[PDB]
Amino acid sequence: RTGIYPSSDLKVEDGYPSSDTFQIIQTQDGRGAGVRVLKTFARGRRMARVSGQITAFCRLHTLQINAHTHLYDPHFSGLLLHSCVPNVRLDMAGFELWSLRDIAAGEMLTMDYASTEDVLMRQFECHCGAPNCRRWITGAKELPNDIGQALLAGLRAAAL
Amino acid sequence: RTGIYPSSDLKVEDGYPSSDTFQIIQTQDGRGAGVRVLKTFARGRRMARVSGQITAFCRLHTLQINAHTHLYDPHFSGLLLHSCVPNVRLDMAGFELWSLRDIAAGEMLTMDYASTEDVLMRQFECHCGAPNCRRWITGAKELPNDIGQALLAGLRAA
Amino acid sequence: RTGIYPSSDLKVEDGYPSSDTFQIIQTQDGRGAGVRVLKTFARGRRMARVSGQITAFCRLHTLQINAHTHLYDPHFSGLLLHSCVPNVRLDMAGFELWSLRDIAAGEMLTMDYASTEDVLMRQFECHCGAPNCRRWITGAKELPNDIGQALLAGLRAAAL
Amino acid sequence: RTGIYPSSDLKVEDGYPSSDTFQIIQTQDGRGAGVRVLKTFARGRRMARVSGQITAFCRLHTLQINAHTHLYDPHFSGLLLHSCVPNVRLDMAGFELWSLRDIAAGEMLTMDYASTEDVLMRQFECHCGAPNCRRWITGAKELPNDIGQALLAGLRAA
Ligand code: MET
Ligand code: MET
Ligand code: MET
Ligand code: MET
Repeated sequence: RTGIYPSSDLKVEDGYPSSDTFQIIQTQDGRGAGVRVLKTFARGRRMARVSGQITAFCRLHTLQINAHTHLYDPHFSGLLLHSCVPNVRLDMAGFELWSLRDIAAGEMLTMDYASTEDVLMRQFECHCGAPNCRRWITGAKELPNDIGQALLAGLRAAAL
Repeated sequence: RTGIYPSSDLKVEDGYPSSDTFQIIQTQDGRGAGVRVLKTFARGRRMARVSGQITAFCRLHTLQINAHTHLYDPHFSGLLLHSCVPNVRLDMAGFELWSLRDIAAGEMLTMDYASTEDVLMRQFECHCGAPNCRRWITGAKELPNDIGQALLAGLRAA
Repeated sequence: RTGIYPSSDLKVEDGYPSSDTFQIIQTQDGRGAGVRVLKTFARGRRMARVSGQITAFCRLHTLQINAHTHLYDPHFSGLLLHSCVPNVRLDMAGFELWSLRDIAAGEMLTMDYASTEDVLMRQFECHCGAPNCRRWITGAKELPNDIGQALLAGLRAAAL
Repeated sequence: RTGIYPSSDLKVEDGYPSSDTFQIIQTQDGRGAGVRVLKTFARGRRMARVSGQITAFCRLHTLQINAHTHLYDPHFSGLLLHSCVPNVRLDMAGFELWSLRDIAAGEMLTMDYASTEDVLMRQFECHCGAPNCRRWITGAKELPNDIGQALLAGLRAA
């Protein structure tokens, strides 16, 4: 079978993601728009092993390993879009992707950025439309920036 | 100030939780019913340092540190009830409680058990009310047992 | 059997240290002078599980867990004396004590402080007398202090 | 400056190793023979940031990150020869190479394989010369195999 990680040392037979199970979804410009699953996963299953390059600096497409070290993965896990009600969890100790919900073929895989990331490279507005969405997305240890308040501290006019 | 953790080694002025900020909710007997905040917390703030005793075995009131080690904390963090839309996050590398969202004084503190735990000592039905609530709660690496599959099926009659 | 950790939740049958295997060695004043073993351990064996209290601050009797968190263990592992040729290793991920060398009953268990500790609460002079001893003991990420140089930067007179 | 790691994502000015500081020693063919420092390093200094590729399987040139994950680094840190009295320490939480003692320009860089590795892809006889050298090298959680027990016994004839 064939794998997403371009390195030849990561084999699909060991658990690494296969293009027969996962699909990188593209924008109009040939950029990032998440990852689509193409087999059906029941919740509580390991969907894939994760790899990448060790780096000391948080960036786009890095995932946090521990307090000072991150995993640079522009091929797979770093492409996952945020959601406030994710269907997948990143286990950054075993380096594995696990189904939180039941996931049907064709569904978009989503993760809560704040469950792994202290801070993000860029805070942003969320469109998962979950009623419990946070609207403005930051790392778990990161305060909203000055744009962030506005959308937040403004949408608190929804008092009425 | 006086602290939730019995140990006199852990000091409130170093960020360990104080009863003037956290109330432990008990039932008619001794079994617990969550932790409530007495003060308001803005999102993205450290609410408390966490502590406990190292142990090798997952248990009631343990939180997972790494693949084979767990933190036994029956005084504070192991008392947090689960929710599928939690207001707090447990950081098990720095051992700290952070607010995921704005928390009003009096609010119950809830965490997603699956975001730290591989497996749970017991699976159980969830009543978080949330629209996206998984209804049946396991560890992240744990399949629903037959009871859980049954309820999950009886709910799939929709 | 009976265990060193005073907490009753840590059982000897699960691997936690027993006073039938280990002995806390005392000074003249009822203070710390290491840990003596009283069974024979071949190298490459797990001698004991380790426990203690989570703390955020490095102290005497704390062992480093990760970049910002330490294990306060005044009962067992924090009593171990330094050596530049240790016979035991602390596995701070599994929380376990393992024999590096062959260890005969009655031997003192010793560990290289710099293999787990970024910095120490107090730097000190070493007396393991190993020919490859470092003489002045610091954490792995810690420079000798101003006393430290002297013993070091002086004992480099041993040029002749 | 030009860096040991092929990846152009890792920059020397951020502390990743440079060939003006580190020389990789090759044998008559392609198999390696250690890493040598070209500059002097005082003890207690960060000599390099480390990197590599995450992998699930212990292997030649992997260093262990945690109980089930390993760092594949055939360019730098996985090339360090073992010594029972090493001059450098690998920090696998911060991913950095630190000097344990004073290191003169030209010196070989050596680490104690047992201080990071549970088990080794292969056990082997050690020639560090040190008085306290264990003579036979395994992982920290690994018993000497029959070859190693034999040599350890043939040495016990002392
Ligand atoms: C999608 S990877 C996790 C977030 C990334 N580090 C960022 O800052 O955008
Ligand atoms: C509230 S502590 C987290 C889960 C606990 N270890 C259990 O199994 O019940
Ligand atoms: C013997 S426990 C490890 C060293 C201790 N943290 C100290 O600073 O002395
Ligand atoms: C120099 S890399 C450390 C050990 C390596 N994993 C091996 O088994 O050979």
